Amino acid sequence: GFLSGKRILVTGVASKLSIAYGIAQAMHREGAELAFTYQNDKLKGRVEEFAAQLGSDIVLQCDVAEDASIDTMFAELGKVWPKFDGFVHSIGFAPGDQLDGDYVNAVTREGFKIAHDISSYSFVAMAKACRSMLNPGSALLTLSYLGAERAIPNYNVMGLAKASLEANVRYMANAMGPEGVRVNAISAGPICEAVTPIRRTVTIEDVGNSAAFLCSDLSAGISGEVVHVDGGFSIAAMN
Amino acid sequence: GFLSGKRILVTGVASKLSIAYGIAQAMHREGAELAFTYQNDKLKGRVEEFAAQLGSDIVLQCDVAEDASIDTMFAELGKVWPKFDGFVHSIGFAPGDQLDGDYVNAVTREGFKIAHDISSYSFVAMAKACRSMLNPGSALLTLSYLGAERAIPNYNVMGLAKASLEANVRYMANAMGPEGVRVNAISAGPICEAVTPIRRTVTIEDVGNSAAFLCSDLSAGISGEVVHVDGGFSIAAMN
Amino acid sequence: GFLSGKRILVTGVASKLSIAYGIAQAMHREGAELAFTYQNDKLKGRVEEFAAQLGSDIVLQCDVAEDASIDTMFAELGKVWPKFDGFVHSIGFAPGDQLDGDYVNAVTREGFKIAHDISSYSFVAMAKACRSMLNPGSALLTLSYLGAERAIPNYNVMGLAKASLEANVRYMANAMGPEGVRVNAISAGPICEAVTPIRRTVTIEDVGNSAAFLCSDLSAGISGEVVHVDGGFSIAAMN
Amino acid sequence: GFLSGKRILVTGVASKLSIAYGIAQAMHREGAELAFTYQNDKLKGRVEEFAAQLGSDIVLQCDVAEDASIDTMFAELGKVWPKFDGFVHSIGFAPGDQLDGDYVNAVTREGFKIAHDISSYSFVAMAKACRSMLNPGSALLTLSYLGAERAIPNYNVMGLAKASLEANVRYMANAMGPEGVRVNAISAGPICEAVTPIRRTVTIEDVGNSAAFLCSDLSAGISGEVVHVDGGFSIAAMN
Ligand SMILES: NC(=O)C1=CN([C@@H]2O[C@H](COP(=O)(O)OP(=O)(O)OC[C@H]3O[C@@H](n4cnc5c(N)ncnc54)[C@H](O)[C@@H]3O)[C@@H](O)[C@H]2O)C=CC1
Ligand SMILES: NC(=O)C1=CN([C@@H]2O[C@H](COP(=O)(O)OP(=O)(O)OC[C@H]3O[C@@H](n4cnc5c(N)ncnc54)[C@H](O)[C@@H]3O)[C@@H](O)[C@H]2O)C=CC1
Ligand SMILES: NC(=O)C1=CN([C@@H]2O[C@H](COP(=O)(O)OP(=O)(O)OC[C@H]3O[C@@H](n4cnc5c(N)ncnc54)[C@H](O)[C@@H]3O)[C@@H](O)[C@H]2O)C=CC1
Ligand SMILES: NC(=O)C1=CN([C@@H]2O[C@H](COP(=O)(O)OP(=O)(O)OC[C@H]3O[C@@H](n4cnc5c(N)ncnc54)[C@H](O)[C@@H]3O)[C@@H](O)[C@H]2O)C=CC1
Ligand SMILES: CCCCCCc1cc(=O)c(Oc2ccccc2C)cn1C
Ligand SMILES: CCCCCCc1cc(=O)c(Oc2ccccc2C)cn1C
Ligand SMILES: CCCCCCc1cc(=O)c(Oc2ccccc2C)cn1C
Ligand SMILES: CCCCCCc1cc(=O)c(Oc2ccccc2C)cn1C
Repeated sequence: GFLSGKRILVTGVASKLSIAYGIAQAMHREGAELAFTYQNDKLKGRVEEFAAQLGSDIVLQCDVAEDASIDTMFAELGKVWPKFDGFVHSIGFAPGDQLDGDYVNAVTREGFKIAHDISSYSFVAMAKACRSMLNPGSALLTLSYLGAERAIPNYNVMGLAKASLEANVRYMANAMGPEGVRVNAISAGPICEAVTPIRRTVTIEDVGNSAAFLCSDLSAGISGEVVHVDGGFSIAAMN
Repeated sequence: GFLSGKRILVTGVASKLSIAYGIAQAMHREGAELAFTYQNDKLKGRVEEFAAQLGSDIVLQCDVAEDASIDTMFAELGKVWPKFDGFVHSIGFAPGDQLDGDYVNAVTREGFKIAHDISSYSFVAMAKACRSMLNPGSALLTLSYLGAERAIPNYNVMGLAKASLEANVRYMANAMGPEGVRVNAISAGPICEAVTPIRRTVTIEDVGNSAAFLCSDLSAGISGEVVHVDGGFSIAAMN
Repeated sequence: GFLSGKRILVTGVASKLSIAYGIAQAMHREGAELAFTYQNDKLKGRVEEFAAQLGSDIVLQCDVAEDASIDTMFAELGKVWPKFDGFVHSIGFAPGDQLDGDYVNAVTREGFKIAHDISSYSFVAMAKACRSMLNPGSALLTLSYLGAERAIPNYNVMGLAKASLEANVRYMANAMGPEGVRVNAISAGPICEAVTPIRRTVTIEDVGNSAAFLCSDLSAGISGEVVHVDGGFSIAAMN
Repeated sequence: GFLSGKRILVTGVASKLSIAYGIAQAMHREGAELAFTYQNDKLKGRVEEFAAQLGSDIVLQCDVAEDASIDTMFAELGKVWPKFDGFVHSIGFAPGDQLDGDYVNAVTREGFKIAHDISSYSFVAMAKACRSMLNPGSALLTLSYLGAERAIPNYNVMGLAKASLEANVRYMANAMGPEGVRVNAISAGPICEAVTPIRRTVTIEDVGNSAAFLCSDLSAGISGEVVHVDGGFSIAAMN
């Protein structure tokens, strides 16, 4: 398939419902060899069994809050994949008290800090830590949401963190392009269907197929882009 | 390949250099059955020989200046493809005097009219004329340029026509989405490489592979989008 | 006030409810000297009355469909205002059949042509005809709408004409900036409330006050810009 | 003039070259009553002098790194201004090592944290601390830069902090609009010329005059907006 001969690392698999799960299935179907990370002890077993279902046995701990954890993870990866062809960053977090009610009342310096650290900074923390490992032709991908560009109730400081993330995508695409790395995002629709042009919510399958494309040599002409995979929702008003 | 079982009509093939040529080759490689149009008597033979190289013998006249020509073309197409799965609109024109020097001095009411008529209106003229022929799952694609969103010297009234075209993409995606049709554009880089993140100009191959994706079921979650296939050029400043 | 010393031509005053009326009041309040145009002979008496209220006796017929009508009006205006400091373009039209129902069903070649010609081309047609009459520090302003940027039901081909208009603002700003002319648009909110951040619809006073600003030397740093005067409607989602 | 009756707090006046100085002059000229903050004790004497020139005796220490410093300053401001009509946030910082060389090489977790905290979070930290002191009709303003929207060499992690800042403008406008507060940004040009439409770099006077407008009731229709006061630089390409 169109990912044959690519080696891609997939973060963010927590359940069958995760966007990363959908991506990993589409990529496996298209011929990629996959590696997986897991945040913590709680998730390890689930990520192991998914990885085995998709023919992989590279399953490594990584908590992106910690530089040491990211560096250890990539050193472990290096033992099986001394070089590889990019990674999927499918990692977001804000403390729960951030995501309820009026934005100005809910946001705090600490909730802002963590939101941006885990949802935006970690994408470039990963890229720094594996830069010398990426083959020419490599592609990095992260996941954003319309909250980066619109004020959405309750999404609150997560929209600011997604705006920072989308800027990260541009700054990374520019920094890494000369070494043959591309960096993009998918702004996914929520996983309001009567006002979506395609008249349905997007699935992790739709997102997974767009992700596979954006990490493959098919998308060689695309870098620094935030592609809306939301069924046209963001381009409509008042349906 | 990922277009197997799709029937796609390709406009705009004038030479081996055309973007439509690149698209048609990528689509053929991915398994599509193709049909081609040609503007006029001058181009017919070239388009015939390309179509035969790619295993097609559906080659039909269409001048998008004329409603009758578009309607005749689709009636002819209907004899071999009573239904089909969308089309590639790769058609642009402005009179040559429009594209030289200061924009305000060069533009005229007539040059504006023709620019917008041929570069923007014809995309929806086609969609009107074949609406009842499109299978669910169909996808229409047109080609735009950064001139739609930036003032570029000499591109002049063609930037206004491309802005109209990109709006057309949104309005069409919204109108046709409920019948299972998607409508997108690729904003292609020029066919300034030191300030492009990927450090090279895009080719008709890059554009062709993005086009094949956007007309396939892989891109089911994408509609109303203008995807930049320009190597990240539009997202950079001052390199 | 902040338009003292400035001579501005105001098009498109058709009634007390016109946006151009709110604009003309705001500019007169800030001490601009004003002239007015009117489209045809049914509006003549009433624009004369509006102009007199604003201490102006300069009221000239102009149909922006015709190059000869624009040249004549500017030739007349030159008899009183050999030079002047810009104009407000508050002119929009599409045929009524364009603006109701499914976009792809309603739009026609002729309706697209007339919508783009009157609502977009006319702005640059006016610039062309008065370019040599403009002082250093002049400012041109037109009015646009969110339908340039999103698919809105019924607005249909106006949203394309508006997108062409906003690109016209950029190309015009770029062309004329070197000789000391700025060019901007207001994207005005409809003249609903519960999802607009300011929780009220904008008024012609709101718009007029922004228009006065954009035509005055207070906005000397702003050119080629589309300013949204819509109470924040466009930057909100899902309220 | 058009800020008569308004009480506005101005942060970030550090020298006569500061953007906040150009803003404070423009607002004082238009009859606003002003208060000022300063970051630490080296700036104190000189902000006192600038304030006196502008007929103000209200000059309060505030380090926006600390929640306690913001609360104290607003508690002090309340002794003279139990209510007031908004503030200008003209505060930006990243550590010096963040702003030179390859973005992915320079950025660190701590430099990202400090850049977002001081240049983005502080704008909403101030809003939080004075929300109950604001009159109906109040207006908040911050300063951003094109690096929010494009990858600019060296600006590096500031471009992420700025993108977060502009999203903060939208979320804040959306949250506070219902209680009668507007929130906007200026995206200012660098304070080069040959590709800017107006063919000159913008000045703190240009910026100040736009800031005065955005804080006055003349801009009652504008909220959650990023206004580009960069002479049209951002809307041009390839001059
Ligand atoms: N669910 C949706 O509707 C949409 C989600 N997104 C984004 O898609 C991405 C994935 O989301 P989902 O798959 O929906 O939810 P999820 O909860 O299934 O995935 C989130 C993942 O982030 C991981 N994570 C959190 N903090 C981490 C840390 N410190 N170190 C390592 N991993 C960490 C979790 O372990 C989990 O695997 C996120 O960036 C989210 O913002 C974007 C658009 C819409
Ligand atoms: N060449 C480039 O750098 C870029 C081109 N584009 C766009 O890509 C599209 C294709 O361009 P190219 O392949 O470069 O040039 P081309 O000249 O090879 O293709 C233009 C095609 O338009 C056709 N055409 C013109 N008027 C027509 C009419 N009345 N009826 C039917 N067909 C008509 C011509 O026959 C020709 O096949 C155009 O929309 C162009 O604006 C977009 C970005 C960059
Ligand atoms: N009303 C609204 O909610 C919004 C209106 N707009 C735009 O504001 C502008 C003014 O609109 P309105 O003040 O609402 O309505 P209006 O009907 O008062 O003004 C339209 C004006 O255009 C003139 N016009 C039309 N064809 C003309 C021609 N051939 N030659 C010369 N003048 C011609 C009419 O005589 C009239 O003065 C238009 O461009 C419109 O698209 C923008 C955003 C929202
Ligand atoms: N200079 C330029 O070309 C442009 C500047 N900007 C933005 O305009 C704003 C003002 O910048 P400038 O006037 O050029 O330089 P500046 O150096 O005069 O002003 C920066 C101000 O931020 C203050 N500040 C920094 N950390 C602070 C803290 N912890 N607490 C309180 N105050 C703190 C400094 O004391 C100073 O008053 C910044 O947000 C900057 O990013 C935007 C576009 C272009
Ligand atoms: C219908 C209106 C609101 C739409 C929200 C869509 C959406 C966006 C996301 O980023 C997301 O992920 C997170 C969000 C916060 C914290 C952690 C994560 C992983 C989940 N969801 C569901
Ligand atoms: C390097 C600065 C300028 C970049 C221009 C790129 C570019 C854009 C196009 O739309 C294009 O097509 C046309 C343009 C006008 C008329 C007819 C057609 C088919 C060709 N080219 C080459
Ligand atoms: C759902 C649709 C909401 C649109 C409301 C805003 C709106 C936008 C406009 O450009 C407008 O002007 C015209 C429009 C068409 C033809 C002629 C003119 C003068 C009026 N109105 C009301
Ligand atoms: C190629 C780079 C061009 C950038 C020039 C415009 C520019 C943008 C800014 O935000 C700025 O302010 C700061 C920037 C960093 C840290 C602290 C401050 C206060 C200064 N300058 C000059």
